[PDB]
Amino acid sequence: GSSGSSGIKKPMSASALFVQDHRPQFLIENPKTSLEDATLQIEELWKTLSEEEKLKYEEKATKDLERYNSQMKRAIEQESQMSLKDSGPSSG
Repeated sequence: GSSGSSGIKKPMSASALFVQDHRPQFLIENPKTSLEDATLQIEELWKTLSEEEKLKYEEKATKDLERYNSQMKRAIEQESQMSLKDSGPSSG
């Protein structure tokens, strides 16, 4: 949801796909371009995109979100998420 924790491997977001989708394509055609350089450019190229353009991919991430939602049912307990709770005073 808002943020997970170590363990449950979170799914790839549309932000990653778009990259991994042009990551290799950028190399094959442009090998001289170093691994990073190739991405560094693909990243800034995704931030300049429009809303709709992104939506098209945003659906590719949500449609697969059904996975993370399943890895939560079990993580609903103190198995993946941890918190601290104090104990108040007592009474008569």
